[PDB]
Amino acid sequence: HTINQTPHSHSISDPGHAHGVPFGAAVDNGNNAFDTGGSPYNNGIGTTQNQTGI
Amino acid sequence: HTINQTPHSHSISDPGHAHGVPFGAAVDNGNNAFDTGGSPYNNGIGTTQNQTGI
Repeated sequence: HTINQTPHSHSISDPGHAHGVPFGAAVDNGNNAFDTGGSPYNNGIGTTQNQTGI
Repeated sequence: HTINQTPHSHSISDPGHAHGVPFGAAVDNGNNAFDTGGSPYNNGIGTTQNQTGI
């Protein structure tokens, strides 16, 4: 018998996620890491918009 | 009738996603947040690696 198939897609369940920034400065010389200030306040800074390899 | 079936896989349609980092310090005392600055340049700092849970 001949099959009559139409393409199908699956719905995705997406619990959120987040990454860590483990680069806090212990010394003052160098640009290797980020200076640790000590006051929680949201300045305007995000990340690069990069996809996920799945 | 008997079905002759092989496993199939779908392609994803990943659009870029960007997080945010709200830990900008207002006082340079303590290590709770990050001190702010004026001119942004890429100093080679990236987030950590972690699987998105989907």
